[PDB]
Amino acid sequence: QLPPSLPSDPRLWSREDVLVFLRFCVREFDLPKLDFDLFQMNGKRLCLLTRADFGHRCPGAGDVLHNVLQMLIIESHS
Repeated sequence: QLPPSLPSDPRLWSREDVLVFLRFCVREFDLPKLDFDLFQMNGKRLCLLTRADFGHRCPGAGDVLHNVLQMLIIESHS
């Protein structure tokens, strides 16, 4: 149920778009409390984070975030 207000290409996301993406992940995958201050970046930078980087900013569910983001990137490449 990806919010319709998000551009299909994650690299075009603004910082507020990134926030909306993370909120979606949180409620869609029942993730616990996420520290949104650790994701103050636009889509371009978000897509450059490594699995490890997500891991430091979210020890509990970084892999999920990273995986879902990659699927969107792939899904947009086509």
